[PDB]
Amino acid sequence: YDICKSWVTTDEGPTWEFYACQPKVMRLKDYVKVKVEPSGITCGDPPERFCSHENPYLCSNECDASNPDLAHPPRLMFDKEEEGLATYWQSITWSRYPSPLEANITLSWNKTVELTDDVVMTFEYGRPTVMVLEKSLDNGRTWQPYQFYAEDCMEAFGMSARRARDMSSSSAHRVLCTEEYSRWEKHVRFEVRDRFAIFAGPDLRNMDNLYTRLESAKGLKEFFTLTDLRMRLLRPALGGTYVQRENLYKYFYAISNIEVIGRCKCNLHANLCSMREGSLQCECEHNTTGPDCGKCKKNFRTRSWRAGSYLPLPHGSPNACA
Ligand SMILES: *[C@@H]1O[C@H](CO)[C@@H](O)[C@H](O)[C@H]1NC(C)=O
Ligand SMILES: *[C@@H]1O[C@H](CO)[C@@H](O)[C@H](O)[C@H]1NC(C)=O
Ligand SMILES: [Ca+2]
Repeated sequence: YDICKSWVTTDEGPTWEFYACQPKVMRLKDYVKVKVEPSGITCGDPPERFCSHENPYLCSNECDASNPDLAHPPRLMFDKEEEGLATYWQSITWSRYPSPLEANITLSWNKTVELTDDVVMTFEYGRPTVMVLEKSLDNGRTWQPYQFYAEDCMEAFGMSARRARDMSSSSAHRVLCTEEYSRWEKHVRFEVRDRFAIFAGPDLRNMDNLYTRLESAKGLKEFFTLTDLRMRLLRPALGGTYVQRENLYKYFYAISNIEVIGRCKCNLHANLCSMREGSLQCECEHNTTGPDCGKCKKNFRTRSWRAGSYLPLPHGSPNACA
């Protein structure tokens, strides 16, 4: 689905032929607007000591937001790292214990995007005991749970622990709770590739079946769609025991990387998506308009707008505006 139109030779002469088309897969973290809340959740204002791997007993490592060499701003979750040098955002220590240590990390695209691979969240001082990943489809006006993470899913959310890998073709779009990334390894994953594998096989060689279901199965493609993601961090790493009240300088969130892989949502009417008026927008084909090619162009409204289709394989139906 790389081609929107092609100049073909028929029994009547040369014409333009139209196909369902999709833009390229991007490094979505490159287009992210980050916001970390609440105010003052990020270490270093005022300067604060913490326990690091190098100094785990004297705990004299300092986070100071006014010193570039000692600051951990949110921008460090999205930079290009050099070998042996992981850079990370860092929260305040759990000095307010038993008050919960909570951080809301919001990722905004101001464009509907489609996940094509796993969401990978990389932690430096242990992965959370409790975290919820949420998604928005209307630019943060509304939020819905997308994935739950807990060391104990039943204790945290009252949900049975399940894997995306254990789902059937009728439940590939189900929001699950998992213990795989929290149970006492830096990566927390939101399993996209495993959900494709339900339809395409674990080798992803049955692409035909996946394109067929992305079309025929209700809410399947919308499941991979979003304008925003939010990581609600609820409880930090506990090291497999109860909180050590004598040393709270030990507990904090440290995130070196958030990898988000996918393409713009162009309703199968565009193979190009780029920055237009300061935000990602589709370069619409098929006589369509709007940022997602969701509407017909002004002088092309003889028929009601339809999205393009992956079907019939391999090029699908363009379902152009007339
Ligand atoms: C996180 O966002 C939720 C609303 O989605 C809000 O109720 C909660 O208080 C926020 N947490 C913090 C620590 O700000
Ligand atoms: C969102 O993108 C639209 C264009 O699609 C733009 O007009 C609008 O100003 C953007 N909003 C923000 C907050 O960037
Ligand atoms: Ca980093």
